[PDB]
Amino acid sequence: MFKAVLFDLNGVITDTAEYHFRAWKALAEEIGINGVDRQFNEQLKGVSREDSLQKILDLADKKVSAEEFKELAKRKNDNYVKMIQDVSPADVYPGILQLLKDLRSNKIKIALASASKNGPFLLERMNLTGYFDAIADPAEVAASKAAPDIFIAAAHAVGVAPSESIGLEDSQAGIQAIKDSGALPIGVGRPEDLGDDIVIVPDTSHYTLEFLKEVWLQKQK
Amino acid sequence: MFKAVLFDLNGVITDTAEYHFRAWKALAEEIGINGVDRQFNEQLKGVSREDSLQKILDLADKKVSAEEFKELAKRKNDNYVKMIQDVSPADVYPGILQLLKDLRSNKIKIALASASKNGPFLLERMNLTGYFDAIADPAEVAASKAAPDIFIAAAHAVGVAPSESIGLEDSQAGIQAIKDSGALPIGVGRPEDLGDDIVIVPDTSHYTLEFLKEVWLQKQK
Ligand SMILES: O=P(O)(O)OC[C@H]1O[C@@H](OP(=O)(O)O)[C@H](O)[C@@H](O)[C@@H]1O
Ligand SMILES: O=P(O)(O)OC[C@H]1O[C@@H](OP(=O)(O)O)[C@H](O)[C@@H](O)[C@@H]1O
Ligand SMILES: [Mg+2]
Ligand SMILES: [Mg+2]
Ligand SMILES: [Mg+2]
Ligand SMILES: [Mg+2]
Ligand SMILES: [Mg+2]
Ligand SMILES: [Mg+2]
Ligand code: NA
Repeated sequence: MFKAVLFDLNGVITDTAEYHFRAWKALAEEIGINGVDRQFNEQLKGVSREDSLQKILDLADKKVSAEEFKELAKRKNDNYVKMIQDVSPADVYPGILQLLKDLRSNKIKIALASASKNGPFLLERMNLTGYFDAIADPAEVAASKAAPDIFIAAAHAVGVAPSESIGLEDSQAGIQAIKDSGALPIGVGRPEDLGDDIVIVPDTSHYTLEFLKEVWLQKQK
Repeated sequence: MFKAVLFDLNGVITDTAEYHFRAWKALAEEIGINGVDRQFNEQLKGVSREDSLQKILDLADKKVSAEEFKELAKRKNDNYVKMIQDVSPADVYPGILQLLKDLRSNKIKIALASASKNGPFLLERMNLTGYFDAIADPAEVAASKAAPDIFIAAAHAVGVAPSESIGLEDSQAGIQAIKDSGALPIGVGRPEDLGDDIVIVPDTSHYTLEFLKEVWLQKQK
């Protein structure tokens, strides 16, 4: 059986996309960039902080010094962190708490494989820390948006190979990253967005242990 | 007693999966899409031609016009049709010819409920057409994945309700389709693929009239 589930954070466990967006938008407007709208923001979902800033600078044909780049990312992060102070257990997505309980009861490892360096604080705000066996640290691994390294690290952090794991993602690039890791992806979202080459569910209420096991068994030949 | 048996084609009466696979892989290579391997191909079984092409495009997040999509499906089908020109009566799966004889002699209706538009040609190549009371036409009803409509149409084409029928399938989604139609499914293959809540035989040599009768009786209580 799969020995671990590797969880995305934003779009799976909860979603703080609106606050990421608002913080990026506010930063962009401050530095004279006006194109950071919700459509553009779709290109930032799932993407590292630094690659997100780079996409925003690129949009505006803007270039800044290394020092200024760090300052800008920090400014956005400080605003984001202010905005997520009131995240609570009520923000856990539908079905997720029960899934975590069931995985734990079945001694299946639970690892966070989020791009977000704010993951630990968010899990604490949601009272989920006790379920997580490990959190892969995005500062420690390759962080391009389709890079498999965060998923590989999450599996390894709980003593298992990606080949022995399921990964849950909302991002197209994250699904590709899971494939490249060797883990089995199960996406959450619409076919129009994620495609049909992997198993997807419409929303997290469909992520049950029974469903994960059914998919796993079918996919292991 | 049941009044009809609704037969899948590929994986039940014969299997042309290898030729479907080779034709899709050739098409994918022409358009520069990687990932159409034998493992991926498992998810194309019981899927319509168009839904199969969509999955392949989705491997690469490729988008095409409606005309381009039609052209690609046509090119794959042309290649597939060439590759099945040598199908013969020796390709009929084990036990199937005797089952057809026994059903006919017991005045049980026989209908094809395949997703494949190439079904009639294949039955002719195998010298089986005369055993079939009807062929449900997957160009005229929904027939991909878990669509019950192809099974409903097959039953109706021989004057019976699905509730009066057994359906035979090798695909998990096709088993679901049979269940949703109201017919009694009997799968062939792995429980790991098809489920633990229907009768499954390991291979088609187990599909005998006596066995179908025993299952029908057992499932009526
Ligand atoms: O390090 P941080 O600035 O907190 O977040 C990094 C990224 O985390 C991602 O989380 P996920 O991969 O969806 O869980 C978000 O989707 C993305 O919008 C964000 O830029
Ligand atoms: O219309 P065509 O391109 O000839 O075939 C459509 C589909 O027929 C299905 O037949 P079945 O449902 O297993 O008998 C095959 O399993 C599937 O792989 C194929 O794509
Ligand atoms: Mg996400
Ligand atoms: Mg992610
Ligand atoms: Mg609140
Ligand atoms: Mg089949
Ligand atoms: Mg079928
Ligand atoms: Mg031959
Ligand atoms: Na923990």
